[PDB]
Amino acid sequence: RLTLMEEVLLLGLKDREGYTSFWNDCISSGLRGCMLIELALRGRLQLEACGMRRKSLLTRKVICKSDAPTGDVLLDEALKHVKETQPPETVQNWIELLSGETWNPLKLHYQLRNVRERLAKNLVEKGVLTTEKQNFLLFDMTTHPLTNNNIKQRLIKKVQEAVLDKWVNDPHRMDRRLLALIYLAHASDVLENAFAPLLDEQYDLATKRVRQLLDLDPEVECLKANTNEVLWAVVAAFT
Repeated sequence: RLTLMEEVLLLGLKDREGYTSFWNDCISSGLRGCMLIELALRGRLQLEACGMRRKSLLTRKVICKSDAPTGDVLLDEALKHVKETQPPETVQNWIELLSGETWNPLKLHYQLRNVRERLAKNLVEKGVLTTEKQNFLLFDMTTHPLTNNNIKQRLIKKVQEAVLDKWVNDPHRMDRRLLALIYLAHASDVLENAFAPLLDEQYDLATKRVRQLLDLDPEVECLKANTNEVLWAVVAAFT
């Protein structure tokens, strides 16, 4: 069982050793989106609903509806902040707060540090990576190669299939965890990795279908009964 952070991250891992995979500003923002979506789906957060009469997803405030620990150390750091911080803040503000995109001393202690290490630790715990302490000729570093090749391949197929053979014209008919996964992977720019192994024709098709999913309107779409509003807020924030 993988968190959306872990699935985004894995999508961005190209070889085994990961020496041609790179961190950057899209994905570290990407991952903070993933965390709010994770917290939402688990009934930890909701959007305020009191004046929505006039307000957008982008302007509505995030409410901690439960502070129950989840057993993911980052999910818990993030939730613990969304519990003390008050008054409440909007989705974009959280994504910023949590990635340290402030110059205000008061907001600094909100930023989540060592995201890469902690995720990689998580994946070692789950048996997806290992540890190779290494002594290179020019520096020491400790790496985490991919050992569990099946789960990676399963993940890639999962994403591939959702916009190909399993595709259905209707988005809410499809598992939310997977829809949010597509949006974030794109926002984090690792999605394109799921598609490069594809044949030309599938490649275009998938792409058409994704772009179509990007053309949806979260304001329209967060109205279907039984969806997560925070999810579409997070989609709004990265569109």
